[PDB]
Amino acid sequence: MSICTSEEWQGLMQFTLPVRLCKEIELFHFDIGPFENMWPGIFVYMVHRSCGTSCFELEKLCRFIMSVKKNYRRVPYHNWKHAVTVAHCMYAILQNNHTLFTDLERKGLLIACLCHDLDHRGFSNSYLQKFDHPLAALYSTSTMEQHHFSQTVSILQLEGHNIFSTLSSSEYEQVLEIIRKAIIATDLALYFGNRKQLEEMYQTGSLNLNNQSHRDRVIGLMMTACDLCSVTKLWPVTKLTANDIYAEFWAEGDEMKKLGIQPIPMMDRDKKDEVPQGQLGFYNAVAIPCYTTLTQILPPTEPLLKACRDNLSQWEKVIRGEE
Ligand SMILES: COc1cc2ncnc(N3CCOCC3)c2cc1OCCNc1nc2ccccc2s1
Ligand SMILES: [Mg+2]
Ligand SMILES: [Zn+2]
Repeated sequence: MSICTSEEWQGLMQFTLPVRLCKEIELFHFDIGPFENMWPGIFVYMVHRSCGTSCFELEKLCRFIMSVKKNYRRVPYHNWKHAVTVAHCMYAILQNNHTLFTDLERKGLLIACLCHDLDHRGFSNSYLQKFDHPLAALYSTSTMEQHHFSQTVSILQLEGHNIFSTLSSSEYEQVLEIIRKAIIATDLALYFGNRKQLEEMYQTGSLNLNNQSHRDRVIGLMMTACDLCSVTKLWPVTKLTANDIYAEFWAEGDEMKKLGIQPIPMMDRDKKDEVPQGQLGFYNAVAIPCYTTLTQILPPTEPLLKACRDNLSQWEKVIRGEE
């Protein structure tokens, strides 16, 4: 477990957020990218606004973040930057649907978004299973996603890092099930079944938000909506984030080609030309259905569907030779 330092903690505790951002952060389309030095500060602020100021002991909270950052590897996409990106969309979702959720779910989900891809190796579940990796042996399904929760807990157990010190064991075991379910749900393999049922719930008007099974499903989707939110940004930010993604995908494809095995077209850098078409398929199969059903259940999240459709037209244009 990579532990943080004190001068990192002393610099972050004396962090104001510039007043121009105070308005900007609240918006769904907000792009954190240009404020790398402000991300630990931006997450502290987001936790502060959603769960209240005096919620976590700020010594611990600040300590928890910089070790979360240290336990993200340097890889093209699934990194510290990504985690904070995913955390902001959740902040925006939670802010615009506040009383729909509870202290422990808001505190739990924001942390879980920040922790949701901890120590990602730039490898998908297919790979790790296809080559009998240690992690795939210990976790048969949702392979990385279970390791992420395993890692999330390992950080909480560290010296003065347990930000849930002031929770009763009841609350503490409640909050770890919110986090675990949320982190497992980011496994896209599960989303498809999750979204299918939530649409059938929604269409035959029987979703009840204080029905406990529906909460975990609705929260399950929210994590997918947060994980995929590069598609909900402005067009240039999306084109740039798609590169970061494919650079991780093709990295994974190179390793296959060293082992003498054809990678899937998504992970072949020698199929760059199909990128325009491949995004279109993901947008129609995954993204649009994700944010349509979310907007249906939480109407204040409509700007996610809005911007998703904007970036669908852009990929539609790129295939139609008008980039
Ligand atoms: C915005 O994009 C993505 C975002 C993602 N965010 C999270 N998880 C993902 N995956 C889902 C897949 O298993 C690993 C995890 C994501 C996949 C994405 O790419 C869209 C798919 N691209 C394709 N490019 C090509 C190129 C040639 C032929 C076919 C295709 S399909
Ligand atoms: Mg993941
Ligand atoms: Zn993720």
